[PDB]
Parts: sequence; structure tokens; C-alpha cells
Amino acid sequence: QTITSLDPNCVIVFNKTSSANEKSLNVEFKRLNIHSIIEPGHDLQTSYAFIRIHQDNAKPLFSFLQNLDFIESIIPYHDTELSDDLHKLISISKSKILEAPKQYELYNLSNLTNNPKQSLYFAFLQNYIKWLIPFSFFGLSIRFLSSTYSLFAILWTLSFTAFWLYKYEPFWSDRLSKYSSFSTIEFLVIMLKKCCFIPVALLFGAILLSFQLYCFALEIFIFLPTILICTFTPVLTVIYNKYFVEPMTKWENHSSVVNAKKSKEAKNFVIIFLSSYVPLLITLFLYLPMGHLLTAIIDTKRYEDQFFYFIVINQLIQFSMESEIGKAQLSSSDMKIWSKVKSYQTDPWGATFDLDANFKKLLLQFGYLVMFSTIWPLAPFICLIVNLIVYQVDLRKAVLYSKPEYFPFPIYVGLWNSVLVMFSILGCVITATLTYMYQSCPINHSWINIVLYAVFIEHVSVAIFFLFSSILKSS
Amino acid sequence: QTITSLDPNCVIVFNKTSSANEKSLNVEFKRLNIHSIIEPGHDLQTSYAFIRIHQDNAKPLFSFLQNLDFIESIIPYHDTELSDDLHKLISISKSKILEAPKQYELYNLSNLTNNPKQSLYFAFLQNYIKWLIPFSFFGLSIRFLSSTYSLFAILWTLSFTAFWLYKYEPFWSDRLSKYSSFSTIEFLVIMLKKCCFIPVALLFGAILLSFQLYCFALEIFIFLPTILICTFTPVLTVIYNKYFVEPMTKWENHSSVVNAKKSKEAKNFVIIFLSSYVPLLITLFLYLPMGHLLTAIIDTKRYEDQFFYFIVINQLIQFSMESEIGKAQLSSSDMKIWSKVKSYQTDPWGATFDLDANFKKLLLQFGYLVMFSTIWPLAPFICLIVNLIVYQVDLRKAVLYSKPEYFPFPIYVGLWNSVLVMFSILGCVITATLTYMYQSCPINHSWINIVLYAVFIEHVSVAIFFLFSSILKSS
Repeated sequence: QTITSLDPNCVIVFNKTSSANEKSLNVEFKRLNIHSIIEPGHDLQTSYAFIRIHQDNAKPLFSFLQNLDFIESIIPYHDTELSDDLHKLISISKSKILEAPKQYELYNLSNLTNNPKQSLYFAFLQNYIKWLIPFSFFGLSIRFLSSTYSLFAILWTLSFTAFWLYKYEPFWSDRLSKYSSFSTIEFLVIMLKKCCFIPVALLFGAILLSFQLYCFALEIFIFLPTILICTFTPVLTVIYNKYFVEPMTKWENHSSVVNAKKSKEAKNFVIIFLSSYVPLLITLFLYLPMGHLLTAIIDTKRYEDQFFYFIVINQLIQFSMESEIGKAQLSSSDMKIWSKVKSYQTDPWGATFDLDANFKKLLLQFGYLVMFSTIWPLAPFICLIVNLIVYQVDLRKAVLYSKPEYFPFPIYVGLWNSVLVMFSILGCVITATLTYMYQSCPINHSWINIVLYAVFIEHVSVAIFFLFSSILKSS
Repeated sequence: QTITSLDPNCVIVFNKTSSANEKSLNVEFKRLNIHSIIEPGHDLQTSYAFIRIHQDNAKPLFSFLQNLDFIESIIPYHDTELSDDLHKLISISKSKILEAPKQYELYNLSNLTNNPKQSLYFAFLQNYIKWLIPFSFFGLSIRFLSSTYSLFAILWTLSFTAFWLYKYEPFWSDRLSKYSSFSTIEFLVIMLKKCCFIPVALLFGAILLSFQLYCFALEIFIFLPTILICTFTPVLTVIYNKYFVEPMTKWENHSSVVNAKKSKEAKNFVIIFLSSYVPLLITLFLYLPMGHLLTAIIDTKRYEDQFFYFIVINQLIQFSMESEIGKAQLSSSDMKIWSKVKSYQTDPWGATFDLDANFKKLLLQFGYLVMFSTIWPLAPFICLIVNLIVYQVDLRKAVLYSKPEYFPFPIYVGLWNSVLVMFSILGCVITATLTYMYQSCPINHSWINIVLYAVFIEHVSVAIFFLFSSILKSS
């Protein structure tokens, strides 16, 4: 009997440090009902115990493991049959990627893996690409042919938010929670600590807000520092939130682990939002008026290069996100399976795709699109190209390399939804204000008129969104 | 066998116009399992058919009734035992009404009647009185002793709104929907017309906004016109909503009746909201600044009398809201029961209490209190007295005279919440602006400073309300 001949539909990996305890006895005297194999793992402190599973012996095998409390992780392995279907699906998607992804392809993927988190994110990306085709087409038309553009951006942004929040997401949430199969991730008072993070986030947020400005002037005074400042700042936020964010989560010690991580990404979001949007809004509104304010030689690069520095940081997040064999006499097929399990545990790409992380780059991109479309008409087309190429790469990495986290058969968005609504409103007001100021630019109205206009647009844009939300809720 | 000897736990009143058809044959050959009596009703086209009911014969009798589709209404009558229990509860409540109403009395009433609507409204009123005690105490203290009052008003308003919306309302809704007993009320494209109501509501809204102003000057030019205008304006709004609101409701022809009623009360709320608040804010913001604007002799009555006119209208709504015997040889108790049923069918006080109407009067009082507390410190105490007396009167009228709408045993808020939230936010902003304007009054700052301060207060109040909502939802 070989590893492949067993054809494991389930993988159990348990610590080998308890060799004196020899936990392998526990997994074998309960093995009397279904066959299993054992073979030492990647390192000297782990071992791989592949076992075949079915709906009949669904409950008891996991119930014993839960009480054992020494299994390091559970891997719902794809066998040859499922993997062949996944290969066929990816080969179909690879052909003629120019066409927009279709819902039948989405349905086939959701049925194959029955993974709620994969289906939810992939639904959003296909919807975003589909709705980005018309808006980018208008952006192409306005540039070639040449106030109408501003209103289209306003209506499209609110319509996309309204449709996703209340028309498509509820259907997908019900479909994914209807499966609600065994989740190996979940298996195996907040008023005080959460409030204290806002001031320290503001404290550090203004530090790198000024730090980016100070280092920006360094390049003017001096091409190499361009890379340095766009690599040191992401390091600075990574080192800062490692010594701050996870301490706050630890000392808040919430019972549930699923919502503890969602608080971590909320804290990680406020820093990046303050360090990637507020500088953009400040620079855009203070480029021209500062000249008539008699600053302190005035140059175009204080905003062109500043824009370049901030946008390239987001594409750096995009770029970053994108003996044993001989002893066991493993055949070629077996060695492929063993290396697959090792890649699931150690290789970063073999890890489960972080739903919060992947949604983060799509949401941050959505903010940049809406809140800077009015100044760059060709921006939507650039986003559509990036989204199409990021769809195929994320699809491939999620079905062929990403760690599966839901079993074929049952065994007994959240913050980002509110972020998208906040982004849509903020993008709406910043779009109208730019149209009301830059259309006749260096400011033709005093600051009282701009602020009053912004408030009026903010309230009406809030009103229009509820009107859209009510209409979709009725159906 | 007399009427009282039957002791009806259920009353069926059916149309007597079909005397040739004589539906009484149906109600008597479906009477084969439980005893019943028949006796002619108040008028020549109605008849009263009292019947005893129990959990055993619960479904089929009502199924046959709804099949007949000629019963005019269904009355879940209170027998002698239930009426005695209600009398005892009311007698207990009447003793020492000075004390704040207690939750055990509320629980006893809710268990006695099992009426979700009565329980919900009475819970809201008791909570309002309990939360109104401390604010009125602070008002009395600030009046006797002499910014702190403004901040206390803001915090109290937001805290009460959050607590009622997310701490007590869910529990009461769950408790009332757990009963969800037989509701005789329910027994027996939307954007099209509803959006068109706003412009016509604004069209008339400015008409009586100016009409109240124009008639106000008539009194100055001239005591009787006070009563004349304060009675003509409600008549005008009533006739306008009779000739406008119900046509829109009919031509929207929504399937359900409960949401048709809620939309009707929503339409009636917009007119009264505008005509009862918009003049108040306009006068409160324009009584002093108009003098330095060189109007057209200035007096105090242009604001004092206007305030009296607008306040007295609400108290007019409060004031308004607060042969057969011989032929059948009815006994004294039989005649009492028959007259009770007649008062249920015809007497206005015998009709079901309108949840929307009473909630509307309470919400208008809350809005007035929150939006004009800062200028009249003793307003909360008058509000508390009025709420206590109206609580007593409403409790008596609901438990002794109001038409029951829920059977003892099962047989198989909405808009006002958002209204309360909006009223709380508006009261917060108006109180803060009044505190920022009147503390050094005739205006020490330009309109831009006032508008910016108002916008900032509105945003921070929305933030504080959301914070309170999140804390309350956490538990």
C-alpha cells in the first residue's frame, strides 16, 4: 500500500514531539473502522497521517481529535478526482480571459470546493470587474471625444455599493451558510481597549504623515531614495503594528478567535487609511491654494511625485501579495502528494488565503478609483486591466495551492461591508468638490463656499444611497 | 340560557343584510361542537352571535369563518374572570400614581392580555417616564441653583435613544412575537407614488407654513383668532390628507394592509413634522438676527405668541386623543355585555387603540422636549407630569374600553424607531447651536461660524450615537 493508493480525502498532521507518549496509538485504535496510513512529516517534530473519510464516519473521528488537543492542524485534502475537476475549471478559465467571468463558472467553483470564503470573495471580484466595464468605457469616451463625467461617477459609485450590499451579498451569504460545512479554521467588554487604539493610531498616523512629507523633500533636495521611502514606510507600519496591535488584541483577550482577527485588520486598516488617503486629500486641496497663500520656486512635482509615491506603495502591496523520501521509498506520485502537504504548511503560498487581506487590496483600490477618477479619466481602464490579471492569478492560487479549509461534506463580509459604504460616500464628496473647484481654476470662491458645498453633497449623497438601499430591499 | 350564562370568550358579529341567505344556518351547523347564542345587534343590519371558545376547537371555526368572508369583525371578548383581573390590575395601578410605574405591573398586564401592541407601547411609555425623571430633576436643580445643562441634554438624549433602540426594544419584540397569538386585525415599484409625495408635501407644507405666519400677523393687527387659527390649521391638514394621502395609498395598492397603514401614517407624519418643527427652528434662528437685518417696532410677541400657538396645537391633539333589550328580555348583566359590544363596534373609545397615533403623539412630545429644553429649563417637569397623567389615562382606556385584538390562546416598531433616531439627532444639533449662539447674545459670529459648528456637532453626535449603539449591541 502506497500513499497514492490510499487516496486520502482527509489529512491529519499531529506533533511528533510526543513520541514517548506515541500519540500514533490514539489514531490507530480508533482507526479500526476506516483505513489510514502514517509517514513522518517534513521535520523531526511532525508526522503526516493520511486517512480516508466519508459521511458515515463523519462525527466520531473529529470528536476524538478535538479532545486529544494535540493535533497541529487538519487539512481537507483534494484527491485525484477533485483535483482533476479543479484543473479542468482553471483550464477553462484560462482560455480567452478577455471576456468577463461568468456566473456559471462561479457556480461550478463554489460547488466543487464548497468553501464559503472562496465563493464570497470570488463573487465580489467578478461583480467588480463586470461593473467596471461600463464605467471604464465612459472614461475612454470622454478622453477621445474631448460636468457629465462627474455625475456619472457619483451615480455609479452609489449604485455599485447599493447593489452589492443589499442585492448580491445576501444571496451569497445564504448560499455559503447553507453549506456551512466543517471549518477546520474554527475547529481545534470591548468598549475600553478598542477605544484606546484610535488616539495612538492618530498619534503614529500623523508621524508617518509628516515623515512621508519630510522624506519627500529629501528627494527634491538631492532616484534611489524613491525606492527607500516607499519600502521603509511599509516596514514602519509593519513594525509599529507588531509592537502595538497584537498587544491590544492580546490584552483585550476576546473569547472567540474569528472576531479577534477581524479586530486586528480593523486596527491595521485605520493606520493605512490615514497614511494613504488623508495625505492624498490634503495634497489635492492644498496644491493650488497654497500658492496664493504665499508659502514660505514652486514646482509641479510637489503633487506629481507625491501622487507617484503614494500610488506605487499600493502596487507594492499588490506585488507582495502576488532523507524522508528515501526512507519511505515513496514513488513519484507519492512524493508529489507529500511535497503538496509540506507546501501547505511551510510555503507562504500554500497557506489559506486571508479573506480580510485579499478584500483589503480590492477595497483600497476601490477607494483610489472613486476618489481620483475625476482628475484622471483613464484611471478606470487601468483598474480594469489590473483586476482582470489579478482575477486569474488569485483564482489559480486559491484552487491549486491555497490551503483548503472546508470538507466535501458537513461535519458538525462584516467590517469590509461598512468600509465599502464609507469609501463610496467619501469618494462621492471628494469627486463633487473637485468638480466644483478645479473646473474654473487659483480658487474662484472663498473657503466658506467650498465647505458648505461639500456638506450639501455629503448629505444628498447619503440620502441617495438610502433611496437605492430601500428599493433593492423591497425586491 | 341567558347571554351572561354563556360567558362568551369569543364574539362573532356577522352581517344581517343576508337574512334571506341566513348565514346563521352556517354558524349553527358549524356550532355542532361548541355551544353558542345568537341575538340581534345594535342596528337592523347587524347581529351578535356570542360563542365559547377553547384551545381544542381553535383552527376549524376560524377557517370556516374566513371561508364565509362575510363576518364584519371578530371580537375576542373578555369574560368575567379576565375583566375582574383587569379591574384589579387597574385598581392597583391607580393607587399612588406618583411612583414610577414598575416592570412587574407591565409583566402582569402583558400576561393578562397577551397583546403585543399594548405591551410594546406601554413599555415605551414606562421607559420614557423612568428616563424623564432624572432629566427633569436636573432641570429643577439648574433652575433653583442659578453649558453643563446643554451637555447633559445631549448625553441624555443620545443615551435614551440608544438604550431604547438596542437594549429594551429587541427583548420586548422577542417577547411579543413569542406570543404572536391570533390577530383578528390581520385576519378576515413602491418608489413610484411614495417619492411623488415629498414634493406635494413640501408644496402644501410651505402653504400652511406661510398661512400660520400670515394669520399670526392678523392677531397683531386686531383673542378669538387664536382659537380660530389653531382649530382651522388641523382641519386644513386633515382635509388635505383625506383628499391626497389616501388616494396615493389606494393607487399604490400595496398587497398587505399593515404596511399600507404604516405608509399612510408616514405620509401624515411628514406634513405635521414640517408644519410643527420647521416654523419653530426658523423662528428660533430668526427672532434676534432679523432685527439687525433691518426688517421692513420689534416686539417680543412675534416669538412668544408664535411659540404659544405652536405648542397649544400639540396639546389640542392630546386633548382630542383623550327595543332590542325588551325584545330579547336581556338581564342586567346581559344588557351590560350587549352595550359593551355596541360600544366596541360604534363608540370611538371602544375602537382599537391606534399604535401609530399614540406613538406619534409621544414622539412629537419627545421631539419638542429635546429640541427646546435648552431655552426652557422647566419643560422636562411639565413633560413628566403630562406623561404620567397620559400614562394613567391610556392604561385605563386600553385595558377597560379598547377593542381587544388578540385571543387568550394562539390560533394560526418600524418607522417610529427611525423617527426617534432622527428626532434625537436634530434635537442634539439644535440644542448645541442654541447653546453656541444664545450664551453671548445680537449675533457675535458670522453665519459661516454657526453653520460649521452645526455641521461639526451633527457629525460628532452621529459618531457618539453609533458608539453607544456598538456598546449596547456588544452585550
